Amino acid sequence: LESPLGSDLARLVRIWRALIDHRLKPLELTQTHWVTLHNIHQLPPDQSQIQLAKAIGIEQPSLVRTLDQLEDKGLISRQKRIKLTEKAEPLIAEMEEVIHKTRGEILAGISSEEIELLIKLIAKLEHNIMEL
Amino acid sequence: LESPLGSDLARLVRIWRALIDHRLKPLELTQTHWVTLHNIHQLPPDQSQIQLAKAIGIEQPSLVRTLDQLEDKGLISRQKRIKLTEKAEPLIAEMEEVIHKTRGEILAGISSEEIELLIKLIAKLEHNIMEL
Ligand SMILES: O=C(O)c1ccccc1O
Ligand SMILES: O=C(O)c1ccccc1O
Ligand SMILES: O=C(O)c1ccccc1O
Ligand SMILES: O=C(O)c1ccccc1O
Ligand SMILES: O=C(O)c1ccccc1O
Ligand SMILES: O=C(O)c1ccccc1O
Repeated sequence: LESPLGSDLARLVRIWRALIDHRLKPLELTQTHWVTLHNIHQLPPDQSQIQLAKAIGIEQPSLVRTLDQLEDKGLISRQKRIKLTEKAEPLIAEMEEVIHKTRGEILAGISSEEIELLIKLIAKLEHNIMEL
Repeated sequence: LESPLGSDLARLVRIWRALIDHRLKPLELTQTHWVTLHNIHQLPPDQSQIQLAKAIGIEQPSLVRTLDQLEDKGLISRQKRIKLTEKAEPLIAEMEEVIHKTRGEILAGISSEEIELLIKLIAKLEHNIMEL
């Protein structure tokens, strides 16, 4: 088709992130940090590095500086598997609450069956991509 | 809702970009560079800095290093308005061809009326976001 789908989506995702970044600044989480912690939070327990980078859609080595920092601030433990600490729990719970609440306002006036099709479509687009 | 829409989209967009990045590496365009040139290309002629950052969904100062480089390699001219040069034309045309062609393969088996709803939905999501 003619329509610039990938850059429409890429803009949307940038402005949605930027809204969240603003709302989370008091927590002085940077983008990369909350993105990565959120991702850890929505995965099941004990992810390998490799599962995490994949769920994010990035390549490990970029993941590693971000993880190293989080480990430095004691947010995260590794023994290569990944566990949120006791110490990150209040920070996470408040982060997730702002993210959840922002999603409810973003999703306002969009029907569940419309959101359900978006999700199934995202899936197919990604499958095409991975198949290449 | 419960569903992690923003990170689904953010993954999709990361893996779609990464596919394009791979395909464009022979041209040794970096991500930021092709993203920005593509954006310039799909806009009407002579954008201000400000229109460009907005179409991308970023804030000007990040835009500026990238533009400075492009101007250094003679891809781009400014007099604060922005014009692709004569010299960038073959590079652009080949870039756009790879992007266009990648979109056709990504969009395979998805109906036009389904792609048309995605586009209208992206629009509404962004409007909610800007309204905040
Ligand atoms: O601008 C982007 O980030 C982008 C991402 C995927 C496809 C096309 C694009 O312009
Ligand atoms: O792009 C990155 O470097 C990155 C690193 C960690 C988490 C999310 C990210 O996009
Ligand atoms: O909607 C707001 O005003 C807001 C501000 C910060 C965090 C979550 C929010 O909903
Ligand atoms: O992971 C992201 O980049 C992201 C972007 C917007 C909303 C939620 C997210 O996790
Ligand atoms: O995030 C950036 O710094 C950036 C800069 C120029 C173009 C696209 C971008 O995402
Ligand atoms: O599909 C491919 O093999 C390909 C490779 C590079 C550029 C555009 C493409 O379609």
